[PDB]
Amino acid sequence: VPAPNQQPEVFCNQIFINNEWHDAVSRKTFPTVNPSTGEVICQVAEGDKEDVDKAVKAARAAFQLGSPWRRMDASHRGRLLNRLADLIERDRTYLAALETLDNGKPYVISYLVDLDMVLKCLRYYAGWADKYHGKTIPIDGDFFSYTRHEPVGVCGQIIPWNFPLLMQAWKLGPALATGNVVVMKVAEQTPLTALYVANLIKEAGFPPGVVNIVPGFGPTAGAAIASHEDVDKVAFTGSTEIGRVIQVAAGSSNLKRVTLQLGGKSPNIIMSDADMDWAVEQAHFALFFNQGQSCSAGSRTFVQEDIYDEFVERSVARAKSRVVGNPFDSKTEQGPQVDETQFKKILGYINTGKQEGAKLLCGGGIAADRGYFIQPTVFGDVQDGMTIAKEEIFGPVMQILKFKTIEEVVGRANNSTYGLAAAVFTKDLDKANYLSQALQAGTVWVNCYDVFGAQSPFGGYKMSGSGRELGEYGLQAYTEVKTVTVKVPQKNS
Amino acid sequence: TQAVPAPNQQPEVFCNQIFINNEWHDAVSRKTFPTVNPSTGEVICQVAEGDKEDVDKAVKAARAAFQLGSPWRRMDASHRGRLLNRLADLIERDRTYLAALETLDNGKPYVISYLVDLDMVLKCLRYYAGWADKYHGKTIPIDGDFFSYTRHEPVGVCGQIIPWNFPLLMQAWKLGPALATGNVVVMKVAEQTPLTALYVANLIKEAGFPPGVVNIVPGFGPTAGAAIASHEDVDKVAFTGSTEIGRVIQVAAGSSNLKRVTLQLGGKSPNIIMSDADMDWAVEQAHFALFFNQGQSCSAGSRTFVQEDIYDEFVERSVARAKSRVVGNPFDSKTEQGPQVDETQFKKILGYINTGKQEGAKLLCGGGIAADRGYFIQPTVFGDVQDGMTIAKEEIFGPVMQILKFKTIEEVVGRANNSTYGLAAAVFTKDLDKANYLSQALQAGTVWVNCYDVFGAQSPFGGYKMSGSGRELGEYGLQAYTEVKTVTVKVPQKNS
Amino acid sequence: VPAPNQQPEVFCNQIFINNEWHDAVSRKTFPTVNPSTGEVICQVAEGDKEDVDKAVKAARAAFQLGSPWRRMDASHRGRLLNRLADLIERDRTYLAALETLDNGKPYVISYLVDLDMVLKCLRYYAGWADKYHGKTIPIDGDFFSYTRHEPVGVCGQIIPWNFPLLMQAWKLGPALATGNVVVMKVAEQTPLTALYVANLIKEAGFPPGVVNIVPGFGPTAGAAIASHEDVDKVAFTGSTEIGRVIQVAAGSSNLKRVTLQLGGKSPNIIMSDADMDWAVEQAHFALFFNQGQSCSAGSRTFVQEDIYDEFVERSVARAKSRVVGNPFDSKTEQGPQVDETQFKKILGYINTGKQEGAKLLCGGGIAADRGYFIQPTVFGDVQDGMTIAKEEIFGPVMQILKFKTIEEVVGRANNSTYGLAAAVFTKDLDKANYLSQALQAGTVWVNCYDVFGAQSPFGGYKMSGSGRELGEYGLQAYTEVKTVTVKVPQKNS
Amino acid sequence: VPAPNQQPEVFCNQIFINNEWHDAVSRKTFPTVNPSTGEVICQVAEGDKEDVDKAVKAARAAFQLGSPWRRMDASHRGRLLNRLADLIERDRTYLAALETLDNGKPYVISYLVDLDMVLKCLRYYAGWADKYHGKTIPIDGDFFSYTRHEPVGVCGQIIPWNFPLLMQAWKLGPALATGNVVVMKVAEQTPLTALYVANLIKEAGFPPGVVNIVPGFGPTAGAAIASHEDVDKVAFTGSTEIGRVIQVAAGSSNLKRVTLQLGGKSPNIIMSDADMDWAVEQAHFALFFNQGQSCSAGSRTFVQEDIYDEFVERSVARAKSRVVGNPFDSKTEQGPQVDETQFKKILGYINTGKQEGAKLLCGGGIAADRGYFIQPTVFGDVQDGMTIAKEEIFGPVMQILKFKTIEEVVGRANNSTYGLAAAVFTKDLDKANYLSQALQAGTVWVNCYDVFGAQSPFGGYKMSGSGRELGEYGLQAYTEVKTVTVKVPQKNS
Ligand SMILES: Nc1ncnc2c1ncn2[C@@H]1O[C@H](COP(=O)(O)OP(=O)(O)O)[C@@H](O)[C@H]1O
Ligand code: NA
Ligand code: NA
Repeated sequence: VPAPNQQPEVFCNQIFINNEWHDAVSRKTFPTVNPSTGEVICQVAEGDKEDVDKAVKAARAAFQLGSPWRRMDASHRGRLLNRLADLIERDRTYLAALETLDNGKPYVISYLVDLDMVLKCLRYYAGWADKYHGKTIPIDGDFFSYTRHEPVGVCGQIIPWNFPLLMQAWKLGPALATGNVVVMKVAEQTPLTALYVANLIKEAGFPPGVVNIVPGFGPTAGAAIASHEDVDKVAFTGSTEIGRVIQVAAGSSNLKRVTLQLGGKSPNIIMSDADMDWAVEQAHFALFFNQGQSCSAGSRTFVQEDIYDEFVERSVARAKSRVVGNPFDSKTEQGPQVDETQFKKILGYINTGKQEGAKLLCGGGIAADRGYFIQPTVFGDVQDGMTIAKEEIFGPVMQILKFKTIEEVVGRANNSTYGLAAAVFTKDLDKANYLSQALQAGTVWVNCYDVFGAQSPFGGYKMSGSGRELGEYGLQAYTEVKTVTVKVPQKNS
Repeated sequence: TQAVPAPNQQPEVFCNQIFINNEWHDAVSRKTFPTVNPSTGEVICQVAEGDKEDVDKAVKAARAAFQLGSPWRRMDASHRGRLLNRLADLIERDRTYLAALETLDNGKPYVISYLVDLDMVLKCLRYYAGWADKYHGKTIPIDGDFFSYTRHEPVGVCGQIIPWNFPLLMQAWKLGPALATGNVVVMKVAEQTPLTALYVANLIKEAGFPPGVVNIVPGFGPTAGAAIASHEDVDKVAFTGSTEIGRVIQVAAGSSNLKRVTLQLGGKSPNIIMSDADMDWAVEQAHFALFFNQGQSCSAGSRTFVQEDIYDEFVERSVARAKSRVVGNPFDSKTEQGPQVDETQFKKILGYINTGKQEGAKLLCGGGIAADRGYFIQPTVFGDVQDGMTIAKEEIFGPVMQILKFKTIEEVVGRANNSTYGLAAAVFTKDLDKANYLSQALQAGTVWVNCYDVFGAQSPFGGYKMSGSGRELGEYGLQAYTEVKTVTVKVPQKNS
Repeated sequence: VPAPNQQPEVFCNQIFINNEWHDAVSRKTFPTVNPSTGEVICQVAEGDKEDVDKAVKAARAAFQLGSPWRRMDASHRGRLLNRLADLIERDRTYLAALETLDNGKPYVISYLVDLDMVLKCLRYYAGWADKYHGKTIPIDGDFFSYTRHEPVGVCGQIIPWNFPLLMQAWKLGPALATGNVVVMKVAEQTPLTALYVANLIKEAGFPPGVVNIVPGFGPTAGAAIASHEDVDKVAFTGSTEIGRVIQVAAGSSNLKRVTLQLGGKSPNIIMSDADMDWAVEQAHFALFFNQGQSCSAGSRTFVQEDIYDEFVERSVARAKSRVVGNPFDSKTEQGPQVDETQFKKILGYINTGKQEGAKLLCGGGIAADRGYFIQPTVFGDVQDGMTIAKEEIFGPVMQILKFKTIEEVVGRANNSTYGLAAAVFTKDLDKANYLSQALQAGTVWVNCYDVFGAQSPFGGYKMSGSGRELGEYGLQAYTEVKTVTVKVPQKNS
Repeated sequence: VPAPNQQPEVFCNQIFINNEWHDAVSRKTFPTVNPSTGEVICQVAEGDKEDVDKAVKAARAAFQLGSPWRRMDASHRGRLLNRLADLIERDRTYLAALETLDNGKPYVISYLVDLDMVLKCLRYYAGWADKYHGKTIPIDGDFFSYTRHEPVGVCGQIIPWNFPLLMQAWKLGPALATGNVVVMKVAEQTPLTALYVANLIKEAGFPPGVVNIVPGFGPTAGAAIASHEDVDKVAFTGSTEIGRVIQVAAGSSNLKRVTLQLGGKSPNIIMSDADMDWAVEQAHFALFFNQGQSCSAGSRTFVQEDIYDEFVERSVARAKSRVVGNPFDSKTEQGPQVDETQFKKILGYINTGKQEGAKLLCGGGIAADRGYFIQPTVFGDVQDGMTIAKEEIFGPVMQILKFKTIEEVVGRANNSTYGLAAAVFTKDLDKANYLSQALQAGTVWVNCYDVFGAQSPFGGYKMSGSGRELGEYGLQAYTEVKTVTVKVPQKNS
């Protein structure tokens, strides 16, 4: 990795509409903070309802029949996405540093993981631009019938702060591949990197109005998008509680299409026949990755009783050795949490676990004086009824539960209103096949964890969300299917 | 051959209760409600009035039949196909009976119930039976030493709420894809037309579907229907009906367990007649487009746009056709139009007709009540209709035709698209470029060219805008009943 | 299993054209023999070139634009296929008995396997009739581009004798689903059941000429179809030897489309961690099923050296216990071979096994005084270079080979010009994944064998064939893709 | 359009194997000529069987399990195809001139059409590299069944001289996207541009052996490919004559998989209600494009009797004004024919046309003293039974036929053993729909001609070929489908 600029300059901090930069109508700004220091990085235009209104009008205009964007060859949408990826890669080092500054994650990870996954996401979806065929259909009678795969239209996209660049990419990729237009609301904690990418969107040559980004707060800017009478579809990633607000707001306004990707309490199951070294390291990664701030974190580590003690001992050892510090320091494995709000929410869950009888094995406290750093925390002898075993913590807090039989762990892992991910570690062919089929989760990993690819869909069962992102499936929510049924003189096979 | 067997005009009712675990239950409250014959306005029988407690019992049954290792989960996908095919066979066995009961309860002409509704039900179930073992998931060439793939699982417990305009067909549109994909059902049928759907439940048991796979709770909307939309253990609701209630369905889902929602709502579909259309065909098709099923179709061509050069001719012919349209007893062979489904719709349509006269639309024929018994309305045609008129914007859902004049093709595109509805549209023209341009330009879920109301199980149906979300029929109608699971496995060495 | 009629009466023994029965033009007939007794069942019309020509004309006229078959709704093709299935299920015991009479396979197997698979194949493909969509395609420019999935046309279908009814179903299913017409040439060894199905095809209501069946010999009737100038497509199942003749004939005639399913020498691989009891019975079934007359037979049983001796001893014991006898007797597991030619060929390979030093562990001789019964035969210590280890025997003769490492057995299994099927028995996930990927075989079975379904495609790698049958894939060779590209006033997404 | 180098240098004229240049084993060379002058451009290594043998070994080795190419991420195969197109675009101006130098087509066309389509083809297929999913299949019983989409392996690719670079890209795109390796035989008339791309294939970073190119003659190098025992699949494009030879060699050797794209005699149908101006210009393009050297050329122009005289009148005027000259002169619409052999053959056909009673309306002779230039030639009053209305001329010779009715024109247009393309020009929706359905041709254009897109498949009905290239369909022939069926403890939906 190239040595980072530990204080990268900010070039974009305004509202992005029609390929131009605007202050908020109200002229208001809000500060974004460095989670490693607690210091203000800069101010950013505080978009609200009136700003969203302007973004939607611009998106609506670019989606007009006969416009440059509507008329553009599908294959050229691909060229543009590929160009956007090239421009992102050109500026990879700057963006990786900016991502760490605003979010707190280690710079090595921003560079090698986040930025790499963004490039791969955009390059993958570039390929889909001219391949998502409709159908010609053998209907009865003297008719020829077919479907057009058309864009859904103006798409509001509301994204979180845990993976700012990658969440932006996950949203823009499929939306732009299918010819939609976007009004994006980035997280108030991490607006900067997505604003810079907006400039690259312009540089890549996307028509004005095709992508519009409105930085600002949720109940203001986000709520305005979700309630807007001229937004055709909304895609939301965030908390389960705001997912309700979004869905309610859609039904209360114009019945716009909705998809959601929410939180989880994903079970990581370690059978007695698992490779212990690999299972311990993967279980550590499964929980602690990205400061524990992953919707798919394996926050319920089920370990079979015969290997429980050894697993726990090893897990505690690895958690005590996890390096917490300056995310720009290459030795650092764990940066700070994203903000003070999350910081406190995690301290409350830690205290909760102690009160309700969970066994604190290591960590459990504040790791430093400045910023929002928390010690890697491991709870043992966790029971299903416990709050730390039911609710998403979104911090470096690991729960280890013991089980006995394979049919028991099935019932206990499935006993949840969440269903985002799950994992099984075993060497047995039959146990893996039985578990992968039995687990009620959108993604099941066998002998691995947090393996994402732009090709394989991702999304939740139950209250972890609805619909899928990534892969071919990710195009479905961005398609309005039109049936054209034509009277013909004589139908033949 | 399209000949119809003489109907029993007073078909016996065998089923009038809540169907749960392949058995008939009274409402927990023991309360019942009357279903009425709209031809006379008189009660046919009492039906058990399912409420939230009855829905709870239905959902627990569905959940149990959906347990891993259950007969329905373990059943071969191909066998699900055979059960759907068996159910179709049974419905065909009782076709003459089912058609008559559909007419008794709903009001539509018997010849249509037999030749159209029952036919379409058969074709829909037989279509989706074939999908049972063909809706493949994928193996996916993901990066690295991994083998990744998707399982296409069922969503789970599916709440299904349907209207009264096509009681049997709406039931089939729901059960076909849901059962094909291995789901279980709690269905809430319209209070106006519960009977035929309940008799089909009897055939479901006879065909050998495991107990709890399909549960039907007859009853009212805000009671039974809302209990389903808000239930904490229903995974998915699919609703057909008014846009207004669709909102309620979506809010209830977000307010409860964030269940998956698909909707098929109302419309105000533009039927567009270019000056180069075949006049005779366009006239008869537009008449059918509006007046089909007593005007009680969500996709009715309730804005007939006619190019100015053929406006006068088209209107004269449409009025003549509407005047000759026979209204009467649906079991009578002469009848093209039966009564509206109930008194509420009856007065509601009459209300819209009055507004049409009020706003200056020319009443060209009909406009009133057609008989002093039942809910019959005269076939009504309004001419010189303008975009801002109430009858031009709101769904009437009755035999009331709006005819509007236009000049250019650019004009008619903007006017037809100027609607919060977008369920269907049509274009009548002989020109290749005009048909292609209009079919692409119209913001509607289904666009018909030189025809109208051409539905097929193979072709997807659903709305743009506020006419719904998602699609039914075809391969697409399986997407909402599928839960996709990605399985990603570490392998020793990935090779192409 | 309902009781059989061990002397079914024959209703059809002529040439089937335009739904009517015809004698051969030459009026010649040929005997078909009951392989259990060696007695002549009846005479069958001997179709040749002139008869094939009349069939091709019948088919060609049924395929003309505006004909009942071309105009028929796709869904109705599904109705007709389901009706034929119902008619076959009605006459199930009759056809299962006639299959056993003419072929030799046990009645219990004819009834429970062959006929059940026939019904499931036809009902599966009935579902496909109206679901094999073409595409609408986002081409560059102001154009609308789509594809029509039309039928390929007059299909010549040449089938073998090992699974007379099933092989017929495998051909008719996909061809009729997609609206093609058929000239079918059935094996001279087993013509009766297929000719009876023709009667049911008529009864079901298929239009005249949609299916035409010409019994007769290969070099006469078969070659006539293969070289025919008005046959658009040929599909052949049989020996690799004759596969070449088909492919040469097609190229020398009208360049008709060709798909082939040919022989095999399929490896069945038993790892030391396999379930012994299961692997032994399954290896036995893998080789011995259908009197060893299966293209996918596990004719190379590779066994890991740690379990070799135990596996061999158990296999020998199971082979010695395999009941040979009257196929109508409920206890018979193995009937006679199909005819004298096959009978002599199998004895020849057995002699070859002894001559080359393979260890004859049991069987090896003639098992009855009349008919074509051969003792269940097992060779041990088989080497890759032996003839019985290289060539397809198509009889109750088993080859057991010893191996040491997983990479050794991969190279050894793949060292063949055959590649139709393979199997792996193991409890280990990683081994199972590595082997299924490494093996160059059309179907790889894991902890099972000979598991077919109409849903999953089947066909060979290398010289075991080209193309696939069954599943959605089986529709590909029976479709002719037409692109329609239309100029439009203005292309919009 | 960038000013061309009228005499571009040749850097590559040898055999390409393992990313290295070789002389032929025989050390022999052959001349390639500039068809505009008749002068030799340079000598090219004359590959034969012995050289084909080295290429196959290199390809086979490159395709071995565990090789860099077999292990490479599917998405990365996409990066390589994109990189290859990037390099081709860098060298676009040079390649366009060299294409013109060796082929004779106008430089303006090479640059704007040929090179543009090459870039679009390669980039389209780069998108397919990680998206051509196999299936998970709901088979009966306690089993999990799925398909892997594997490469077919060593693919022999034999191409002609009419679109040298585009034919190469049509073959390489789908082959490399799906993980295959290639032994390509370019036409002796136009080897140079494909040889240069090979240089760029090395530079792009494709592993050695993945693409090997062998220049040389047909009956030597090409036959060696079709007859080779370690070539799994062959794709051929060229004459119907040689297509037969390829198929026979395939069936005679190792039963390699075969797909063909052969000649045509495509009907272009002008209804009386067609836009006269558009139809006249399109019909001119349909025939005369690329010096008449297109397999899909509209060489049967059917004009309705009511507009015949005017259409002919306007077509003669256009033909008479079509600029023949130096392909590097921007005003040139038609360069020379590819070589003296085609030159004489076309002149021969012209002689036949006059002899058989066709009415010569203009052209009919040589257009220059130097090179192989032919006057744009129009025959009127052409009848279906004339040699020039039946046989593929492959030159600037136009056939105009008169018809009365729709039914008549369907019969006459379909009365051909060719079926590659067709077109209908009409303003009427029903006529267009009836005709596009009734026409037995691989591609049907409506109110256009020769509209190709990498997204829409291309291939012939009848003896114009088998299988399809371009689009999703173009991946089918480059995929070997493997079914993996696994026994599971308990199958659930
Ligand atoms: N007998 C043959 N076997 C294999 N390939 C051949 C044979 N003859 C020609 N070819 C090759 O096939 C390609 C197409 O050639 P061909 O069909 O002869 O068209 P043309 O005759 O117009 O050159 C060329 O690359 C040529 O070298
Ligand atoms: Na920040
Ligand atoms: Na026989």
